[PDB]
Amino acid sequence: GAKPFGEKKFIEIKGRRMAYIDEGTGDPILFQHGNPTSSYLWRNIMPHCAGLGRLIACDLIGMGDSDKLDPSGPERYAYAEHRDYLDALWEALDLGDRVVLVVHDWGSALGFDWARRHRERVQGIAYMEAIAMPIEAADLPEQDRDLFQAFRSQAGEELVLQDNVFVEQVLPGWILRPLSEAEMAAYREPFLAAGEARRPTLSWPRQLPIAGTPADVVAIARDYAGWLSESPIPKLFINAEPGALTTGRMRDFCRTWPNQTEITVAGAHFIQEDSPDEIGAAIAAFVRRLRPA
Ligand SMILES: [Ca+2]
Ligand SMILES: [Cl-]
Repeated sequence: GAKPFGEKKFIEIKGRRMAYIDEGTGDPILFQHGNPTSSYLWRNIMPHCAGLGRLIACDLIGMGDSDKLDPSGPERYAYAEHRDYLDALWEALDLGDRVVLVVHDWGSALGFDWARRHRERVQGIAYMEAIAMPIEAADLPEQDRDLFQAFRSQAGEELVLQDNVFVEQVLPGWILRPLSEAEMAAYREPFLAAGEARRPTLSWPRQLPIAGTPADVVAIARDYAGWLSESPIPKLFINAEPGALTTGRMRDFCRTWPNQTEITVAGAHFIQEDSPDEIGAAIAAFVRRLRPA
């Protein structure tokens, strides 16, 4: 299905509208997307969890239906800034102390870090295709390595701001099946305008903690990595075959984490588009185990 889940609501955070879905009552279950998606990514997964809590999915600043930052440029949309907006949004949504996080891609970096800073508020973490630790160049898939190194160079502006490569190539290229015209449309929407409307999709791969740089994200991911491998918080690892980002060393490291159940589903990076029913079912079962009634 191409239909979004829920109705978008909006909240002004530091003078900017942020968009989010919030359905149901009870302890929250937060779904957090990464690059270059939005809450739309979760549309066929969130229904599986209906009645198990308050289902929330936020659009990160500059993505989905949330506002762009003004002014925009190469210093905007770094990890730190996204973190500031999302922290403040999660505050304003009145989440309580029994939060289940469901995370993907940069959503995992954000969610893992937040969970670390608020560990007594977290009831469970489900993650998939996540940035679970700092990596090296060799840990990127062979076929995508050189393109990501290009984004991280001066060639990135032309590739992403003019040609929109992250949306038009990386996104479809990391989904096993072809998207319908309506599904592409929804992912394209926030990035139709060339220029700074696309800055978020370029700023993100420039934040990837690769070979020690950028150093502040390295250190954040190094901190949450250590913590997660030592945390008794229950965890659901949704492993993808063949996967993309959570493979190799990162996958071995994730499997060392305590109090973790694991399932494996078909997919590359955007696995929600390939096996949404398996993922949704597993998340639901996980949340049911943590919230017997
Ligand atoms: Ca302007
Ligand atoms: Cl990225």
